[PDB]
Amino acid sequence: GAMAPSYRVKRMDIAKNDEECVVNAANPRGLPGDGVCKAVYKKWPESFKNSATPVGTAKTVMCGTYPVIHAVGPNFSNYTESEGDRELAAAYREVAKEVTRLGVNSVAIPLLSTGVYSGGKDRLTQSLNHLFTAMDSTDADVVIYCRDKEWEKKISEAIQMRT
Ligand SMILES: [Cl-]
Ligand SMILES: [Cl-]
Ligand SMILES: [Cl-]
Repeated sequence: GAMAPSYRVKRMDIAKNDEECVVNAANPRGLPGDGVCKAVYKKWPESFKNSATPVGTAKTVMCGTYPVIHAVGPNFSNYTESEGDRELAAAYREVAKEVTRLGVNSVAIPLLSTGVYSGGKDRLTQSLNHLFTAMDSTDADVVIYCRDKEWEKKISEAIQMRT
């Protein structure tokens, strides 16, 4: 565990993280994909061997000794708000199980279902709150990665709010 488990937010490419493992915002088929998933494919392509896994689940594949946790959030274009919300919560619960099993002291994590899978909605609060529900009982340092300057400010405020 980390000595004083924390949350932090950084605005940069998650492929350049300084943590002990990475969460991929994966597709169910283990394809290179776009956005975070394509950056992850360019950096850790070996981790896409047998990475396909259903919506609402996470599957870890090692690139050398570096763990890539493939977490599949729902595409809100296809799911109802209700079912999508349930699957998005479940994907983060499976990330917390994997982070714990791996015994890492730190993890780099993107906000699942906030990009191409958002069904054109702002899901910062929805996705971040499910991230906190899952990760709060873990003792890894969590570093959230984002690309937008206004999202960085809002994620930083949400972290500081809880103190
Ligand atoms: Cl960058
Ligand atoms: Cl997405
Ligand atoms: Cl972002």
